[PDB]
Amino acid sequence: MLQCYNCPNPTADCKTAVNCSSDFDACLITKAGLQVYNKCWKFEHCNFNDVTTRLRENELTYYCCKKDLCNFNEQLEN
Repeated sequence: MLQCYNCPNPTADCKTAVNCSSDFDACLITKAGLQVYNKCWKFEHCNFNDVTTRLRENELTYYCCKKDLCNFNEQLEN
């Protein structure tokens, strides 16, 4: 298992640590406008097409990693 911060809805400070299911091999943190997403994710989906479409967001920056709780917000700039 990989541990990630994971919140089902976007929020300013997601600190809910989850033990991701085995289908997830990465953590994701995305800043889309004023919203922030933190999710258990899949490396295969660490690209603009898969992030934008799944979150239904247009403009965004994303950061994927594979270390426990690595998807903290400060991984991305303002």
